[PDB]
Amino acid sequence: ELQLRPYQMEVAQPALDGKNIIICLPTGSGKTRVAVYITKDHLDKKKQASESGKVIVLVNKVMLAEQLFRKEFNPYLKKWYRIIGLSGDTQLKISFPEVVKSYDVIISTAQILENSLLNLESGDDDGVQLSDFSLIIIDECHHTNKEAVYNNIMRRYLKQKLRNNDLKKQNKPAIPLPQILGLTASPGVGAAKKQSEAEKHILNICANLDAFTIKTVKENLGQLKHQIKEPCKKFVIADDTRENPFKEKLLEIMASIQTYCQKSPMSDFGTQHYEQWAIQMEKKAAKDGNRKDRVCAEHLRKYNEALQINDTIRMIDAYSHLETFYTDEKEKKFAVLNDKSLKLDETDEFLMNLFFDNKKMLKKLAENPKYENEKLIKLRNTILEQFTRSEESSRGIIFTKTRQSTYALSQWIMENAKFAEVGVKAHHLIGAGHSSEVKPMTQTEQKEVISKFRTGEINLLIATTVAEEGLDIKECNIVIRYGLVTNEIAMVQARGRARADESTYVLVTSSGSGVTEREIVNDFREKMMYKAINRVQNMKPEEYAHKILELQVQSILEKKMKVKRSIAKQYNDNPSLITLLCKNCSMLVCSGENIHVIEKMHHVNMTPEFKGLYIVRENQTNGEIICKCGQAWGTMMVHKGLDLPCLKIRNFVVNFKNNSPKKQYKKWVELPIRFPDLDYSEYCL
RNA sequence: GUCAAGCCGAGGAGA
RNA sequence: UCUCCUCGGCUUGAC
Ligand SMILES: Nc1ncnc2c1ncn2[C@@H]1O[C@H](COP(=O)(O)OP(=O)(O)O)[C@@H](O)[C@H]1O
Ligand SMILES: [Mg+2]
Ligand SMILES: [Zn+2]
Repeated sequence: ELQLRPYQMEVAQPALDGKNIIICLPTGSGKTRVAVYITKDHLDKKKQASESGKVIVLVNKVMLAEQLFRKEFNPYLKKWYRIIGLSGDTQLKISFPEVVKSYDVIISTAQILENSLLNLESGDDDGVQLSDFSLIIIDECHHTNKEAVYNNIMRRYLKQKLRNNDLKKQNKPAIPLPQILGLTASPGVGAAKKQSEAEKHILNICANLDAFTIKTVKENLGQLKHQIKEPCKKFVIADDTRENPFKEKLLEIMASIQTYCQKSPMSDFGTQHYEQWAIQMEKKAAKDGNRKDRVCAEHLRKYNEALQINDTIRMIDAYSHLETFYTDEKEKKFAVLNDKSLKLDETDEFLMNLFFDNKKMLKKLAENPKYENEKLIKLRNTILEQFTRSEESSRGIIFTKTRQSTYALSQWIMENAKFAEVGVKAHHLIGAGHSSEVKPMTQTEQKEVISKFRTGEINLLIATTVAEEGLDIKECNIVIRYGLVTNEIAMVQARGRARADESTYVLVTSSGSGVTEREIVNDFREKMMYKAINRVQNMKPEEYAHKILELQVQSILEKKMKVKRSIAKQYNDNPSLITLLCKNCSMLVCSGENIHVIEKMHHVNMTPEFKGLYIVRENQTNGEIICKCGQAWGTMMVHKGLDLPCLKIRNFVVNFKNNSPKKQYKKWVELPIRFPDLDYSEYCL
C-alpha cells in the first residue's frame, strides 16, 4: 500500500545495504515515508537472512511518538509487524527493556533510551544495550551537538566503534554494531562566521552520527519543484511615536524609586542590561544584609518585565501583571499583620503608597485603543487580509517566545470581533511546564488541540517553541513570526510548514531591535550551508574518512575531560557548617543539622523551631509558605503522612561559620555539601 | 476521568 | 560567570 517517489528512491538507495548515513531534504518531502520504506526493507532483509533484527526511532519531543504511531508507521506496517509508541505520558505496564524484545518496532522520546542505558551500566535495573538492536533511525539530527541528548548515545556508539576497530587489528571476534540513519532538513551551522567553519560543523555532525554521505536531491529535481514549492517572504515593520502618557508614567516611578535608592543604572530603561544590573545589585544587597536595595531591585525588575512586554503587548496586560504581583504582596503583608504581632515598615509603605495611588490612573491610562500597539495593528491587517482572501481555505500558525504572550493573544483574539466575524477560531499551545502565573496544560489537551486544528476547528494555533519541529499538518497556508529570531533552523523549519499551494511566510519586527538584521543573517547562513554541503559531497572518501575519525576521537576525548572536571570537583561533605538566613530580612532560619532529605531530591527541615516561624498563605493541601518580613520560603509537602514543609534554596541566603562569604546558588545540586536522608524513627508517639 | 508540587538534564538568545 | 526563554525527563501527593 505504501507508495514511493523517485527522489525518495535515489536518496534511500545506499542505506538499503548497510551505509549508516544522513539525509537532508526540505520539509515535507516524504522523509517519514522514505524512513518507513527503509524499515520494511531492513526487516524483510533480516528475516530473509533468517537473522534477528529490531528498530528504534528517536525523536526529541513527546507528540511525535503518537504522531508517527498514528499516521505513518502503524497504518502501513501493522500487518507484518507489531509496533509501539512511547512518550513521557503513555502509562506503560511492563518496562522499556522488555518491550525492546516484544513489539519489534519502537518509537521513543529520546531520554527514555539513555535512562535505560545508564541503568544497565550503573545497577541491575534491567536496562538495555545497543547490541539489542539492528537499526536506529533519527529525526532532526541537527541537535547532535555539544552535550545534547542524542550526542550521549552517539558517544557510546563511537566508543564501541573504536573498540571494534582496535579489535580489527588485534583479534578476529568483534561486535556487529547497529546501522544508523539520520534524517533532517538542515544539519545547520553552529555559530560560524565563515564557510569553512561551517564545513567543520557539518563534519562534526557527520562524525557524531558515523556517516558516509548526505545525499541531497539533485537529479529528480523537477519532480520536487512541480510537487513542492516555497512561500513568499514578507517583512512587516512598525515604529512607535506614542506611549508618552503611560510608558513615561512608569519611567517616572523608576526614577522616583532610584532617587529613593541612590543607585545609578548607567543604562537604559526597558532592556536586559538594566535587568542584569538589578540582579547583581540584588545579589550583593542580600550578600550584605542591606535591605532598601534588594527590594527596589526586585520591584524595578518587575517594572522592566512590564516594559519588555510593553514592547510586545498593550498597557492592559502589564497592568494586570503588576496587579497580580502587588496583590500577592499586600496579601502577604495582611497575612503577617493578621498574625500577636505589631510593627510597621518604611520601605514597603513608600513603594505601595507610590504604586496604588497610581493604580487607578494607569488602569485609566491602560484602556486606549489609539496606540494599542503597532505590531498588533499590523497583524490585524495581515490576518484579516488573508482570512478574507482565502474564504474558509485557511489554516493558521503563530509563533512567539513566551507563554504569557500566547495566553494574552488567544484571549484578545477571542475578544475582538473583527477576528470573530471571519470566524478565525483560536487556541494557543505550549509544552508541559509547571512554572508560571499562567495555568499550565496537559498532554491530552495538547493532542486534542492538534486534532481540532487538523480537523480545522481552530484556524490559528498560537504556539511556543514546542511547535517549530514536527506537526505534520496536512495543508496550511499562513504562518507568521511575532518578533522572534533565534537561528537559521527555526527560520527554515517554520518557513516550510505551509505544506500547501500559495503558502506565505511573515516576520513582524520593531525598528528598535536588530531583528530583521538577524533575519538576513539567517538567510545568508542558509545560502552558506548548502554550498558547504556541496563542498563535502564532492570530498574524497578517504579524506572524509580521516576527518570523521579525527572528530570522533575529539568528541570522545572531550567527554573524558568534561568527566575529569566532574569526577567530584566539589566533595566537601560538610553537613552543618552553615547558617541559612532569610534573604529580604537578615533573619536566621535554620542550620544544616536540622535538615534532612526525602527521595534524595527534596531537602527539608521538620523541627518545631522552624515550624513556629512562618505563615501559610491561603489559596487545600499543598500550601505556600511566607516569612514574617514577607519573603516567600517554600511549599508544604505531605510525604507518607508527614507534613514536612519543603523549600527552595534560591529564596534563602548562605552564611558560613568560618568567614561568611555570603553567596547565592539558585539550586541545591550546585553546592558542595551533602545532607542526609531522614530516618523516620523520629516523630513517633 | 481531574488537580497540585517539587527536582534534574539539555538547547537557543542575550550580556 | 550571569540572566532570560524554551524543551525533555524523574519523583511526591491530592480528587
Ligand atoms: N510517496 C508519496 N506520495 C505522495 N505524497 C507523499 C508520499 N510520501 C509522503 N508524502 C507526503 O509527505 C507529507 C509528509 O511530509 P513529512 O516528510 O512528514 O514532513 P517532514 O519532512 O517535515 O517531517 C504527507 O503529507 C504526505 O502527503
Ligand atoms: Mg519529520
Ligand atoms: Zn524574612
